[PDB]
Amino acid sequence: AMGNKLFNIAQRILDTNSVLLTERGDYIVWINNSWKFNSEEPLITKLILSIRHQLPKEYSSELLCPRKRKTVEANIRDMLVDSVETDTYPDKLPFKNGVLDLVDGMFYSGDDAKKYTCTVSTGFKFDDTKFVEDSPEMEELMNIINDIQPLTDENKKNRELYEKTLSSCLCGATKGCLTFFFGETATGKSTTKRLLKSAIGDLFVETGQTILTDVLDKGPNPFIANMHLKRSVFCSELPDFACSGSKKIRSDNIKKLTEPCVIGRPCFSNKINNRNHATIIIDTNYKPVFDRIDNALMRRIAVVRFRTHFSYDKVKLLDEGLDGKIQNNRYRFAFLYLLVKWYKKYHVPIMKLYPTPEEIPDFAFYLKIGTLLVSSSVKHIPLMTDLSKKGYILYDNVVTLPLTTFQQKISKYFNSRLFGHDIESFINRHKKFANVSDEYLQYIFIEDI
Amino acid sequence: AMGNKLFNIAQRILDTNSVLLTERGDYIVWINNSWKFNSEEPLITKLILSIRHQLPKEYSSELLCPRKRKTVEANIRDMLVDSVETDTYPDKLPFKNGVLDLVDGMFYSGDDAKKYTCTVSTGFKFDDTKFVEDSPEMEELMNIINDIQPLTDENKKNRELYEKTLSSCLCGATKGCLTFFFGETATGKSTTKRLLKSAIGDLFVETGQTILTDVLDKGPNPFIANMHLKRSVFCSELPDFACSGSKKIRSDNIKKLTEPCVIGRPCFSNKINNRNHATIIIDTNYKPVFDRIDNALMRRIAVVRFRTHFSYDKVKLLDEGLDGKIQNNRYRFAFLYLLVKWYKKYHVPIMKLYPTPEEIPDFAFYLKIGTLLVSSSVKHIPLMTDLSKKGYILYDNVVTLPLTTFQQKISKYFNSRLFGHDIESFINRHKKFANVSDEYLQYIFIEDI
Amino acid sequence: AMGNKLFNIAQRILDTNSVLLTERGDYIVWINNSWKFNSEEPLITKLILSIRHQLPKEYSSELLCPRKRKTVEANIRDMLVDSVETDTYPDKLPFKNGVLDLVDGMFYSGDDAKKYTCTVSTGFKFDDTKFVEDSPEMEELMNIINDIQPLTDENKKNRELYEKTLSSCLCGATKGCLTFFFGETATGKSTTKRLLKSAIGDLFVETGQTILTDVLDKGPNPFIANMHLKRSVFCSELPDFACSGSKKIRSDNIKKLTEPCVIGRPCFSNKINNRNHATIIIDTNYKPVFDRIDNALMRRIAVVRFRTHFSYDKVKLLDEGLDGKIQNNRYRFAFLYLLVKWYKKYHVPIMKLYPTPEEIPDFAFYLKIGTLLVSSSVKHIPLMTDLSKKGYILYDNVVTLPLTTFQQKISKYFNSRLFGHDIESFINRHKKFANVSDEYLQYIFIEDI
Amino acid sequence: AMGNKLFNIAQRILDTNSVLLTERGDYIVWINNSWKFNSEEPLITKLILSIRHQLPKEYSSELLCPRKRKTVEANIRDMLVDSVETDTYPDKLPFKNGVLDLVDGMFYSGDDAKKYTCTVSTGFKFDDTKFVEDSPEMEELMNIINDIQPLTDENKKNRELYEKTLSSCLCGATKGCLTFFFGETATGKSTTKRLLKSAIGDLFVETGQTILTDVLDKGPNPFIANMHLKRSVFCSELPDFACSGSKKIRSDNIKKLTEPCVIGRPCFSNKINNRNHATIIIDTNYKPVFDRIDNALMRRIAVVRFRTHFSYDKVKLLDEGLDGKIQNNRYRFAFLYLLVKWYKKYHVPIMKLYPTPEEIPDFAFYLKIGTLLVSSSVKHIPLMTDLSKKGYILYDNVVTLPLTTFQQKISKYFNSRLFGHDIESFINRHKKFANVSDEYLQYIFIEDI
Repeated sequence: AMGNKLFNIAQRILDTNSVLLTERGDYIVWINNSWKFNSEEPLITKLILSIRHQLPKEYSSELLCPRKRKTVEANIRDMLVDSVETDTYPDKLPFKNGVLDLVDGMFYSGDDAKKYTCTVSTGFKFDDTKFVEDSPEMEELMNIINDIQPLTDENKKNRELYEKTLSSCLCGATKGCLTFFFGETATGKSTTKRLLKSAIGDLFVETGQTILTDVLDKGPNPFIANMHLKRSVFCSELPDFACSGSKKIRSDNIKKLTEPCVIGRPCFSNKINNRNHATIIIDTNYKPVFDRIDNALMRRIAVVRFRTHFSYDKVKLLDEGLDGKIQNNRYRFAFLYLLVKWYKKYHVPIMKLYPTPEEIPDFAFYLKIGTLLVSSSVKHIPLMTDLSKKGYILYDNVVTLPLTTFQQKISKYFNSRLFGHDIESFINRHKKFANVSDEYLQYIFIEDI
Repeated sequence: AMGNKLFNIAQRILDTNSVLLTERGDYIVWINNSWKFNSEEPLITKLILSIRHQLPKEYSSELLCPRKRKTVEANIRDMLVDSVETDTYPDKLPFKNGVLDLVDGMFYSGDDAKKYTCTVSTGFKFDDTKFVEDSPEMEELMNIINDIQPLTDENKKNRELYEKTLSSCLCGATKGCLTFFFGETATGKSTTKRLLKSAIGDLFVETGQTILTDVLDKGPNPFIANMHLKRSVFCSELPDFACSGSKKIRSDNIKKLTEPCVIGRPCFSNKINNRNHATIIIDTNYKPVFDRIDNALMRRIAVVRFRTHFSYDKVKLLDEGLDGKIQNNRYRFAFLYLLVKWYKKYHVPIMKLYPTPEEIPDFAFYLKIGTLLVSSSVKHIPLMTDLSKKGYILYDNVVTLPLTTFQQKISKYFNSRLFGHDIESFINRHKKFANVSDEYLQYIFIEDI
Repeated sequence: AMGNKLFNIAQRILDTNSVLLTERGDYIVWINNSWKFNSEEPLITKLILSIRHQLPKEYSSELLCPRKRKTVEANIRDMLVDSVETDTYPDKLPFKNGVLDLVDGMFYSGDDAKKYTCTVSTGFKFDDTKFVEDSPEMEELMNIINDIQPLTDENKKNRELYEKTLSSCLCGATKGCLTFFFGETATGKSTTKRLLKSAIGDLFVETGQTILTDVLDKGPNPFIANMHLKRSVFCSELPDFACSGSKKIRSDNIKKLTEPCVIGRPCFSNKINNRNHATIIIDTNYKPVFDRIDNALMRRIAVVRFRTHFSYDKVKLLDEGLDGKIQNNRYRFAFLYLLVKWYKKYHVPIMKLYPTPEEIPDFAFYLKIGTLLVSSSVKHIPLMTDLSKKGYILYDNVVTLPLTTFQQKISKYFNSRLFGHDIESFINRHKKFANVSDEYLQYIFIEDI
Repeated sequence: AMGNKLFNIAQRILDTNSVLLTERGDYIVWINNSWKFNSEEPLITKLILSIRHQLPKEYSSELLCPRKRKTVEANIRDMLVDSVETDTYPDKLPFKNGVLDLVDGMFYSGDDAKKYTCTVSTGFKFDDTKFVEDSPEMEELMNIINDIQPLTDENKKNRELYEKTLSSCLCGATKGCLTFFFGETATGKSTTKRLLKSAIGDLFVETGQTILTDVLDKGPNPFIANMHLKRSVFCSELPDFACSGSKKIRSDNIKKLTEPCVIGRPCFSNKINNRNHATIIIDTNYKPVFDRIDNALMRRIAVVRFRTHFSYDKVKLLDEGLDGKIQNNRYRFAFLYLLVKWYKKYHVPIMKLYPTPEEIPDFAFYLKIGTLLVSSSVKHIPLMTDLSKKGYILYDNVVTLPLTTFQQKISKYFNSRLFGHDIESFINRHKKFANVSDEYLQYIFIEDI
């Protein structure tokens, strides 16, 4: 003994596509020009109460009743079967008033933004009037950024990489190459972090050294749970790697947070499948030291140096009143305009994240090795005719070089006194013993091919 | 004071067999040509709302009411008594549009797929138009795979085993022999993993070294919980086994993940009985080192080597743009067609997984021992007439060989300098002491029978 | 089959804005001139029962029914969509009778206080009659405070900083500089803590050494959960830092509790985003010793010394009966008046928290270093023409000073015998090796520019 | 479609103030002359069913219905807004028949006790007939107590302190000074504990060494949760402090359980704010040894010695049948009368708890130090004219005494052989080094002022 019109109301509600079912089995609603979502309290009832006005008068009176409204909510829940995924596009930026595009830079609102289904938003209302380049705040922030990173040819590559990383912080896609902020304390890294956080609102997230030094997938992991559906990750607090007791940046962790779907359990929920749209920028004051080094990690890591102090490459005075404007979001829209311009300059139309392993001594050593230490293969076997008199003894049909000769030759190209531990670790990892003592390495110099 | 027609509606719904009760006490529904299932929210109400159209007009109006719909759902729950198990067949591949067969290669959809009850699906809609061999993507992917594994007689066995393992990744049956991917970094293992994951969608799963180096059944285990009802398991991140601190591949774990029903507790649920349909491929860069070695493990382990680098057996240049096509699923259906062809070539009509222990030095040593070190028995007792003058002293009615003689003879067939630790461990594990010092081993050479 | 007038009642209730939805997804109500809030039991029903009197007679009779009242509560929950944040203003002090302003010192009540949405309150009813300067309690408490901190020129800076910190305890904004209470046992720190707690009621909170010596974000953290939305944090029980086993004040923790939004998980709830409005005063009896020292921490730390004992700078007799008046809140409103006067004197109109690192020997050493040890840069490279004969050898295009020369010169300005460990730690942290032994530091004296 | 009279019934119920809302958000009821309270099951329905008799006949018939009774309960819950706190008075003792006053010694019952809102009760019905001094049980118990503590001038102070502590066990206020029971095994401490427990019923609580030797605020803490709203805490089982492995009585814990509101988390509930009305008596057999010693702790600790054994100051025979009478509560009301008389003698009208640190050798040493070792100050600087020739060298404008002179002088007043460890710890804690070796202490003898 119930009503029949309520199913028609539910069908009309589903016609507008104002409520969608996520791939995680959660229901989202489109209210106040924003895809609001809440797993704890279902927002379907609020959606119905909101959109009662967009329906004929014969239905709003029916929807005024909470019993009938819950009935319509149940009907909508039954009708939503296809678990349509959301947040597909990486080139759209959601706001509290709509969605701002990164391709053309135009801001959408209302039903134009409704075409996009964003799980989150920037956390503040968009303002085109404040989103203009012709403003004193824009010039002030441009000068501040140029102080942080000079527009000099010596810093040209570093400045360009810094701009590319800050622009990629906008993109809602998987990060292809981790980025590091190298320098000293208060060299511009913290100011950049604060400006980016103020610009992107709730999309920003900050964390410590846990994800870089500890195991991620072990029971609950609130850090990874919060990092999901984010736009940028800032990892500060890195320890003195030379000093004892400081954990290394685990390459397993780096390979873990470089995938579209990163595992990790949230708190009292099943959300292990996490979408990773965040540009992870690591704030540190020392040169990074890792546990495992290989070509994949060297292609996964970019380094942005900071060489300008504010009491290096340039020394200026401290601006104590700068932080107050950042906390008041004075340079929020100016920084957003700068980020949009950088995205248009670099990442439009294709996202690009190229590594800079040459900025790390360990990765530079490994690259200079891999260039001159190509691994032996079947194609290298016919080189024995010339390598027999060059010290290469053929062991197990592999061109093998004696350890003593390998060390005497690697001391010629690398500073053995500076690279002592690195050479020792490379030898201990990549050497093979003939019987007990005739230790050899299966790598051939270019000068011997 | 309720209705009587609702029970008739429930009986009609159960006539179509659109809702089934699993062996785990969970209810599945058949909506949108897919066996959708959800333990959190019962999908029976959605099933009724969907199939109201497949019923006379006198019943759809009744079903429009959520109260009566919940009543029908309760009736269906009461009527479902026989806990019919699902996912029986290993030769069927489920899709978002139906089920693709591996016997004939024909794709079923609609009620044809409804005959099959698949707990999961590949996670994407099937497309026969893209599932064709006559396509440029197929040729490109064939060339890429041939680069990863050449079609050479020297690599013929390795390539054939690699194809067999990738085809067995499709089969929804228990794995009979674990498979290893041996090589260096970025030798083709990661590309194969990405291609297989893109091809099989949600059926793919990836994990670390925990299941291979740690204890599985200890409280909650989300890894095993996710691995259930899967088609393939990829285990990357294996440590340098020669270096200290790196755990060994526990043979107990290997024997644990080689059964149709593998124990392991999920998170806040009772699903310890897990169906294992996954082909576990282990990505590593070193030769594996285990904790326990025996004939069962040697028959449980297959090794697929990778001998082609992309800057070995062949060295080529790097294709940086290859990963973008994989992430865009350009070679998804081409890889699926290749997998289907391999399954037809090898696993049709009978699944076969034969071990290759000869690719591991430890297993090769153990096999060469077991051939020449047959254990003494009652049948070997009458050999004493000839073995008394051959050094075999009869102890406890067992043909016993002195430890010194055993070592002096095992040094003849095995390189003692290379196999020092292996011989020492075998002696310490399989020797017996006569009184305190006349240590003997209960094994006889073939040259002495 | 329900009523239509109930939605009109809900609309009238929402017209008064007596119920708001927080950013945390929680509902607050305005009853008895106070923004009462409870996550466990929804107070909306109580709000409706209270404000039935502020509605026409045709609606109070409807609201007398708990069924209709729950219906109206559901309607209000549906109508509350915009998650309006609360506790914006830092210059307003909430009471059980209203809100007391810090700008003009006038107390608001009723609808005047309703304009302000305070999550918490001082926990006691305001009394303007007791909030007067012309009272014997005010003079007694002024004399007591002057005994605790004399109004002498030698103590002028310390007394002024103490007053500024106690006034900032009122402000509901983020703390910009941590404050320390240094002295001996019962030198006035405990009396100040008790007086401040009695003055500010529930806004006060006290904790131990856990947040200063341990990791905050690790699972549940009831300390941080209680510290949220607070006005002041008192950290007593600091250990003897010279003695072994005593943990150092972690600079990571200090940087953690200096942000408007501090992470940390509560008990069985999702409230990791915590608003930090608390002035953290650390009660200690020793000079602090930290794990990491830098300019940011030196700008984050202020020190208030206590130099007057009550049996230093002054010694008096003990007042045993003082604590009884504090526990009876005799000097509650007098201390509140003093705090308001201090806030008007210092923090009106702008909150200011300036560090005093010169009160810590470690920070004084670091400041005297950083003044005379400016780091080398590109601008310092052209100084080589004069620094070549001054001992500065150019290494890697950096002005480098030998370690022996650096030590022989740092012994001239700092007492090496007193600063032995500090100099050793600074050398071990900031030195670089040329090859193996020619250790250098990249810092230049002012006398050499 | 409900009734209107039910709200009138709820208003009449709230008129009697038979149900109150606690500060913890819990509801209490007044049934059977007792403020019964239960967080698990709301007792409001039972209260309504009980007080239906105190209402006109037109309302009891309405209240007979459980549906209408639950409706009235909901109305009462809505009407209870002001979270009135309970258990204010420290001078009232609750019983199962009412409340017994400590000021005049008169027992209240019915509505007279209803004026008082006690969270707990003594757990047994009061009996004025058994609450008389003229009874053989009173004389027997007086003789037993005099055996436990003689009425001798040598024991006069100890007996008086023991009586004061036992009387303060009645007071429902915060303890101002911790009390210790010192002696040997079965010297009267256990008998006193049993008698007090039998006298005060459920108000008594007993615990081990955890709260005195471990950290309180670490997750759940059922000990502190049970100790809340109690009248006395007995801590037995103290270990041999001289032996290794025995934890010290943490002064941090002592300062923690000496506040009206003591933190500590209960089990699966939010009751961290705990009211501490309990007199904590510590049962031990050794002299206490602490981790931190200062004037605050010396003023926080009282010691009651036991010097009469029952096979010291007196030795008698064992009364084996004494415990049976205690377990049968024969001396319950006699002990209650004795406690009331002691409260009238000492704590009426003002609660007093004065420390006795002279009973502990460590505290006696510290007091004798602090008398003769007044810390140097600015007022002590002008004493340099006479202290320059007395060995006091002026360092950093502080009167400093050499360590060798300090030791040679402290050996004159204290037995250095007995106080070796104490003097060593005091030196290691309170000394300062001039440069590396000229160690000094900033304390001046009285003989030098």
